[PDB]
Amino acid sequence: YQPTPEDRFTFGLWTVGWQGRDPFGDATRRALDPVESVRRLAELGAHGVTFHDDDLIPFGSSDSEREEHVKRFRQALDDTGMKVPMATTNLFTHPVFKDGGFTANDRDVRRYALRKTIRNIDLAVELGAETYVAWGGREGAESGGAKDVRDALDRMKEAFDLLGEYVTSQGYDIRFAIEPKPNEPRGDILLPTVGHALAFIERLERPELYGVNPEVGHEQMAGLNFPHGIAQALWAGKLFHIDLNGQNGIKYDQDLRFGAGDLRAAFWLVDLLESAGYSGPRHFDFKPPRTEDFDGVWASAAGCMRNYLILKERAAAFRADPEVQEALRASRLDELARPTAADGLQALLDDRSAFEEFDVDAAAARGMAFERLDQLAMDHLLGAR
Amino acid sequence: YQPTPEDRFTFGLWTVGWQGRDPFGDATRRALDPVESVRRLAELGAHGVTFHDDDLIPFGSSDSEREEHVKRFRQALDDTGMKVPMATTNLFTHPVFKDGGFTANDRDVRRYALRKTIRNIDLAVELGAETYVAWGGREGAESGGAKDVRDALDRMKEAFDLLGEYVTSQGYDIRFAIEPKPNEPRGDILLPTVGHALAFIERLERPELYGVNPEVGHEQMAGLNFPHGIAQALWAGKLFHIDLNGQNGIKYDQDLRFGAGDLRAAFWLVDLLESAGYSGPRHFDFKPPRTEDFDGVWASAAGCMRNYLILKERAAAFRADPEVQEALRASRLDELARPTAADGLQALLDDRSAFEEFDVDAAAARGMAFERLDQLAMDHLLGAR
Amino acid sequence: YQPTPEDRFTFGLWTVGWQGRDPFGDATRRALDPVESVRRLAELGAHGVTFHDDDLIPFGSSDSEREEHVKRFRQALDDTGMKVPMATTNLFTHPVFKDGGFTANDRDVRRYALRKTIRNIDLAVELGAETYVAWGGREGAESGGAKDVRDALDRMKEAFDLLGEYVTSQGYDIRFAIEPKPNEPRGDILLPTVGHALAFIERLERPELYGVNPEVGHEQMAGLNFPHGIAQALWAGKLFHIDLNGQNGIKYDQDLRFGAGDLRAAFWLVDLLESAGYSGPRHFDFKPPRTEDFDGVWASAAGCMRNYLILKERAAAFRADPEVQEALRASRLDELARPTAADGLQALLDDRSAFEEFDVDAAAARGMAFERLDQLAMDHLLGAR
Amino acid sequence: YQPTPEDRFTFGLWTVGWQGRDPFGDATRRALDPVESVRRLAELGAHGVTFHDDDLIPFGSSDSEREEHVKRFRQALDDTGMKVPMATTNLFTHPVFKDGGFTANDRDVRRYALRKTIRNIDLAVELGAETYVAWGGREGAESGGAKDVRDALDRMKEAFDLLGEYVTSQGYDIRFAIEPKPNEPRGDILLPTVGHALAFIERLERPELYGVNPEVGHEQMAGLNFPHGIAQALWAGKLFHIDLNGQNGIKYDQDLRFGAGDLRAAFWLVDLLESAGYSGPRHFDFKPPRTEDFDGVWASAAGCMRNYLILKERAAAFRADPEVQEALRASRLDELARPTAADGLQALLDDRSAFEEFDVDAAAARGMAFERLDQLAMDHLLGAR
Ligand SMILES: [Mg+2]
Ligand SMILES: [Mg+2]
Ligand SMILES: [Mg+2]
Ligand SMILES: [Mg+2]
Ligand SMILES: [Mg+2]
Ligand SMILES: [Mg+2]
Ligand SMILES: [Mg+2]
Ligand SMILES: [Mg+2]
Repeated sequence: YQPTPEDRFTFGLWTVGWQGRDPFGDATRRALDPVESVRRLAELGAHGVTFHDDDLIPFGSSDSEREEHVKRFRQALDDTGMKVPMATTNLFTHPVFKDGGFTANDRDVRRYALRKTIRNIDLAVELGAETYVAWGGREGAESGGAKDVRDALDRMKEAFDLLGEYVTSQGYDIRFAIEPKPNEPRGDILLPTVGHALAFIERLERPELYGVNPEVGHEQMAGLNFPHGIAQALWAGKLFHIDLNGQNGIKYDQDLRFGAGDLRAAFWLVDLLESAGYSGPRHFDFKPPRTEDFDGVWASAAGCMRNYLILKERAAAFRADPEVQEALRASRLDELARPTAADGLQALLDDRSAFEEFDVDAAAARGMAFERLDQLAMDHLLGAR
Repeated sequence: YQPTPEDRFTFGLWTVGWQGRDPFGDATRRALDPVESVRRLAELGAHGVTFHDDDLIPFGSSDSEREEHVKRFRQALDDTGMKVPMATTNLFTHPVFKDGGFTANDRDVRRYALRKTIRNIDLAVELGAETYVAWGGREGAESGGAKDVRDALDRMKEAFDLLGEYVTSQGYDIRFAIEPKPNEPRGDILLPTVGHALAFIERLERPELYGVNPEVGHEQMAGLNFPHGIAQALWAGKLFHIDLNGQNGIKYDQDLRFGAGDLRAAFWLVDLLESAGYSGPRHFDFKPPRTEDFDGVWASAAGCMRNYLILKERAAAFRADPEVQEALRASRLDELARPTAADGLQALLDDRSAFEEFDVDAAAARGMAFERLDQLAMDHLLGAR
Repeated sequence: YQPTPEDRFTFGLWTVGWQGRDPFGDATRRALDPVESVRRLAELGAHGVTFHDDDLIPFGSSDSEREEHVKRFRQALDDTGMKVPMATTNLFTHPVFKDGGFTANDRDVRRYALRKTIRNIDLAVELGAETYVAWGGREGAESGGAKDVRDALDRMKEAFDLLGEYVTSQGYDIRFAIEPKPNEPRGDILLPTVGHALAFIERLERPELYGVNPEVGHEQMAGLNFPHGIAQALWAGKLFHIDLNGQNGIKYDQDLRFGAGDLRAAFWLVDLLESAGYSGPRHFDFKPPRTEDFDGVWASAAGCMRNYLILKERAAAFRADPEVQEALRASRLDELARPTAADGLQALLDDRSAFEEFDVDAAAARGMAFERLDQLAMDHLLGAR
Repeated sequence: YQPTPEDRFTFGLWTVGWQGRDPFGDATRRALDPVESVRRLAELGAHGVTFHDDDLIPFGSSDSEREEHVKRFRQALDDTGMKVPMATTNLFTHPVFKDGGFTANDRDVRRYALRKTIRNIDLAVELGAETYVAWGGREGAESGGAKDVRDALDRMKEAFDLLGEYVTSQGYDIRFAIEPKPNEPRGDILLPTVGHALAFIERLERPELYGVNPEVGHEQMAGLNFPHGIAQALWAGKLFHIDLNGQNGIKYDQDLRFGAGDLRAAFWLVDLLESAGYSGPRHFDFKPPRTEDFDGVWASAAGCMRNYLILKERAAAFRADPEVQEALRASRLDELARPTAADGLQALLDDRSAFEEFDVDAAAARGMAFERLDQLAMDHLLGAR
């Protein structure tokens, strides 16, 4: 189960680089040089890396210092063959963003948030990124009167419309992906799920430039079914990127390595991504637990990739099993893919077999055979077939 | 705090009519005649009632029996002045719907679900309803292989498109509202939140005919902020109807009377509905607990209305308080309503006060004053002002 | 992975016998004769069955009817070799129990609850049960003023003390197990977790007669770690019985077949039960989904047993792997089992290596190696070793 | 609603002193001198303050530096009349505690945790504290194999037994209180609820020295009813201390000011504490949101006290209302306080009115009148009576 760069596995600098500070504890690991992270991830078989502006260039850097941080980074990419497919903006760490970036109540903060973002879009294009992610982690409230949500959505639309006007006028080939999260670090965060983000995009001036970047753990922080939400994003044609990790239920954002947390949900996610032909990066947004030293960091990163490849094998074996194919027919998944009324409305109204002469008790008695199908799926996952 | 029919309070027949059967227990109350419910609700000050087809006309009724059930019901409305502003379809109780109505795997069940719905749309128009609600309580799954969600969303779109073609061709003045719920009675339900429903509507052939009917308790079953979701529905212009009740956190659907459960969330909800000028029905989808006899049923229904009117008074007093108006300015809610960059993109890029000469430390030091504002809101809610 | 009666797998009559009624739907399956359930479970390889009084003898039965229901049941046990290791009382379905049994506000209901329980204890002993389970599903409240919880705990202690006096005076060899659940069907249920039940038992007059009967899904309805709670019950010497099923997070009680829901939690549960030498019944309290016909009922029951046996194999292979044994030493699980200060308090206070000369930075730098250990556990679960 | 020191309101140094660092953001406020916090809290009407060792004496301090930090602190207490009723140990911030203090896998860390605790017990007694709190925030795991929970509970019992031997041998008048929390910062924390802590205490060598210190938000992080858990702690005689704050459901630990979050739960909590005659400190463990400057810190602290005093007034008015007293009788709260069978077991078995001649249908028809009682409680809370 060895990864190659053809598997398109990517990692954020901030993931293996997390020093282990949490709300109740200081750092347990020293800071990593981005150049060292690129080299070590390349040896594990990764395809590329991602960054926030402030991961790569320390906040407050002069233009000369900025030049040389980028230069060192580019040499490591050239020296390893690593790519940069996605970048994003840090609009959450600095105290100026304590009430938000794009939807801060103070207007001068909102303008500064836009200028900080635009500067990093230029850098992202220079490094070859095709997707630009926005996670509005500070957009929200802890109390009800602090934020008029209709005015805040006006300001959020204004910001994303201006970013779309900028990339159009510059002739850039980059698209935007909005990353939803329901809460943490704000009491409630605006656009809290995949659904809310998809609905918001349809109100932007150029909806074709915007999609979603869902995260496993974030939808599970609201108790939702992550493969179901991904399926709705694919159905809408909006799955531009994806963040993979693990989460144990409704609690703080754990960011466990992928495959930990809800294992069966990870199986059904890989089944869906591979069956639908998703061709974007398989990005890991995770934190090696602060119990670990650096050997444990690289073991945890390797585990992300290994677990994806094991689940891919088991999902492919499940769908290729003739006995599974007949079970799917037994449960009428073939009929679910057929139109309800391709004959049209008038024919449906005139069809007495659809109502007047429909035998409801005979139809109700038909078992769905879902439990036998699910145990076949369980046997394949566990390698008991 | 006495309600009048001008307050537009409405109740479902199935609410005060719930006999008290739950998953572990038999009924504790006898069945109510719909005519008796109309009379008793009118004396409490309600504006109108709502129904599923199967609440009004017992399943399997002949056409003659159907005539006389409707006739009796219409006489009670004439005898009381009660209105019928909303109706909906029961596509969840009968065993034939055990895998769904519009997205059942069996195609013949899907056609029957459509015909059962269309028959009740005709009746709803006859009785004067302006909104037709769809709650797809059986659309979903308990296991991952049972339901291909992309095919299911194709079938859900096909059904709603056909219903829109029917109402257009008949010349009906009625609109549709989709009611989301995250789970129960299925393990996961399709379109689980307000956001997912709003995004789905934008893919229908005639999006102007469809809005949402959110329920307090349903969004709280996913831990979400209900006033925030309502604000996004209002921002999109899609709040066609609303279901009011109470819920104590993430657990089974409690359907407590409105004002029970999360009291502060109810306060901020009433503040939002009244400030935005929502003019639709204030509908209660609740269940009097099965501990109660019939005197307790009517006390619980009266409590729904009383709590709305108390919160309306306290929310209006909060917004009219000069000291609250100055606190809102102190927290810069006025600046949140102002455009970020009405000067346009080029001016923003050329504005050195937005980046090169922006003092981030001076801006970060400004307190938001949110806690004083929230304690003023708490004092108003409790009548300590 | 074929079960034999030596595996001690047991099932409640109410599990495979569930007709499929849920809060929003009527039954989808006909009622099963208890005699037929005993025969079919014996052919699947079960060890025995369990019952509530009202599963076996319909409520309101005459003494003659009661005789003949028991006689038929005993003949099926003799004809199959099936055992009855546990029984319990139905104090939740009948409307008289709408505010509780042992803690109902009405005193005459509490006395009736005790007499109904005592009558079934006699029958349980006659049939050879060694454990008597109490699930107080109606003991609780939906609102704060309805139930003074200190008075309710007085009444709960009084009831269990009287049941202990009865079994002592009769000379019965049976023990009691309290089954906790946090909510549903009451808004909150008294003694909501394993911990609350264990603490309550220590206040009874004869604590040695009482233990717990925890259920997988019930502790997960509060977001808790089920193997952790079982470990505390074993540590206290109070795990008298256990209920196995599956649950997908914090929501209504799903009662999925064992192994569904949180698969990794099921793995760590089987590891713990087998390592600690638990020798009681492996009881399944589950509901075949109402989508299924009777063939699906027996497939779901068979799946319960199969999944336990697969996880048992993988857990045993994990603990027997020499590379896992060295990883456990690398993470210092051996040191966790060693006393902190067998040298005593005075020696600890005099030990300068424990404080004055302890190198905290050298100790803090030691990685725990937990992630490599957990990936070895994941590889064993999936059969990638 | 002005507090006086007779109201026994207390605050931790770490509460108003929180600088605003969260997992995604740097500090927004400068550090407070403990002397300044004592002075400002005294002017607001507080009774006293609490501390962790590391709040008062920076980690790594020399014995001379330690002397002078304590001396300055004692002068501020003398200069204000403020008391110190509780103290506790920081066993969670330093990296050495990344796998726990008392249950760390490394034995040398466990010994150091005990010595760090004992040193602060001496200081607490010197300052007059009557309660010593233990919050084992790092005791737990993120993965299943990292922690054998039975060995960990052995080590936890060993630590608390040694602390009890120390205070006994020194002749100290101080008692211990264990503070439970279900998760955060570990994936699962040992002793996760009030119930688990109460059960654990009964296994210690000297159970009379140990009680619980429950926190509002912590029990709500598991979806539990906080007044119910407090009632069980009072029933067991173990409520030695209490932590008051607010929490909005199941998510990260918010530590909102008291009265925010679940307002009705706060009302029923104050009703219970005042009715049972709880005479310990009313301690606030809260964090002023990082949106606030120092004026907002003191406004948030003042709000904690104000909300307690408003709820106390409304709860007292509720219990003193003659119409509420008759509603309580209507719902048979008087009968719940009466013994079920003071006549004893034999009389109960011989009482035909308890079973053979009990009219179950007449009893089942009696309404409980809980909804009218709860609306009277709602009217009193809102000041609509
Ligand atoms: Mg995350
Ligand atoms: Mg992410
Ligand atoms: Mg509901
Ligand atoms: Mg509803
Ligand atoms: Mg259950
Ligand atoms: Mg059970
Ligand atoms: Mg807390
Ligand atoms: Mg605390």
